[PDB]
Amino acid sequence: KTDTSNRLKQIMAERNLKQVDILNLSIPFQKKFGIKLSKSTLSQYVNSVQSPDQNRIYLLAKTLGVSEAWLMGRSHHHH
DNA sequence: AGTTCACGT
DNA sequence: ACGTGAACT
Repeated sequence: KTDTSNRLKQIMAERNLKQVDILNLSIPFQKKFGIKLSKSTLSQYVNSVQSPDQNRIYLLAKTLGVSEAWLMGRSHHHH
């Protein structure tokens, strides 16, 4: 339903990462930027229950090595 | 490991 | 409307 949900699922499929896998990779970035992230929050992202806010869109962009705009976009193409 | 929801913001 | 942990499967 949401763009973020489709962008996360795309990364999960391409890099064979589970939710817990992406969650663990964000941990060093969480302590660094002071932006916490629980597993229930990530779960709602993937399932279009809720969209990430300003701080967590940045957090996930750094973790997955993608741009904030791509993570918020409809586009399928990396850059 | 992943999901739902009352609650605080 | 957003994140979170309790409680859940």
